[PDB]
Amino acid sequence: DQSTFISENYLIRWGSNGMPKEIEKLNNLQAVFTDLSSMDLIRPRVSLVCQIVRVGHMELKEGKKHTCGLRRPFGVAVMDITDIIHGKVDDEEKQHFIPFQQIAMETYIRQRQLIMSPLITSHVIGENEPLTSVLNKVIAAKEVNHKGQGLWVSLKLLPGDLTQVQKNFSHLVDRSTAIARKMGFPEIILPGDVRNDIYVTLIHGEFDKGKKKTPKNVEVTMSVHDEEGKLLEKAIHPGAGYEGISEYKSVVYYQVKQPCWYETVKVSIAIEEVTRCHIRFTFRHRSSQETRDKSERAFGVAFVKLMNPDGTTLQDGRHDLVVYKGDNKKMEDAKFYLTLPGTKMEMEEKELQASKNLVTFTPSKDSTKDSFQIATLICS
Repeated sequence: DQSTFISENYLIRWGSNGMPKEIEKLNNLQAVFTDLSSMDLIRPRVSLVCQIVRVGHMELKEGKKHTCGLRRPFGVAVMDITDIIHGKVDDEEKQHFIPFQQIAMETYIRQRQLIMSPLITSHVIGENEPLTSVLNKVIAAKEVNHKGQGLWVSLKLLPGDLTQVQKNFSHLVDRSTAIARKMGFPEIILPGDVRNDIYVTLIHGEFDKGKKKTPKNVEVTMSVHDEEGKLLEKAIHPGAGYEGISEYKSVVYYQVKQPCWYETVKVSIAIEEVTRCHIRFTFRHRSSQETRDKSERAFGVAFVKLMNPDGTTLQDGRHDLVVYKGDNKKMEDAKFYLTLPGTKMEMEEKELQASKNLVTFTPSKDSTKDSFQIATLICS
């Protein structure tokens, strides 16, 4: 109904051999989504959502090496969990199954029967679709043509906050269970609910191809930097139950002109350290060839100042980060690009300021049409 995340995305690393990448987790893949206010119950439709992201090569072709460490959209599995959080279905034994929808690669089956009138000019789109579209589909498509694919989960709503979760259901929810905080605030704000759960939802970003015909496989390797641009470690977390990563590499899309990620991920900086830190967003064209990938530099980099110049932290809602083309060494230096603005509102302010004072103020031609969008909801 709301089409926004209630809690942070609990990340599960799943391996390529049928077992989880974290082999110790398959028996302990427990995540409890907390801060669920009483209004979190009354939501007319609540759906449990798993974002399936294949990490690895760009293309499944044998014969030549391909780039590793690249994330591509695979699918999303959604089931109506509205009743369970409404206190209607609550039982340990019920391992509710969430049918899984993969992006439609169906371009091989019916291709063998088309005769006597071939006039068609088209191509293959089975990997370009962002995971948001599959999410919306499975939200609409209660039943999924999952063909025996999905995630098996036992779902229980537990009364109370973390404490009541732990003191009556320590068996179900031990301390090793992953904890996810609601994207927002609970109805009871304990005085001193000290948090710095800054969340950067990598909404989308458009990136110009230039002379190259193939659309750019842009990977938003968002990074958190302070005023001198040093990489803040542990700042960005992909979500719940996962160790924060200094640079959150986004989903590398299969030649998509306007890739959309909407990757609601955690950024937990010290509340005093965020006062001197920002988040820089580096974009690299991840071509299908590994040598070309490692030889392709960051064609554009965006950033965002977590501190507003008015002594306030980054505002809630959405802000359109500006991708900057030009000298890479100039864009890798904070004392240059931080002085440059990061969002559309910021360069608009700078341009209007420079308009009244025409003293060595030529508008930077580097303000390219390439942009990046983030959704900010600082729960602090």
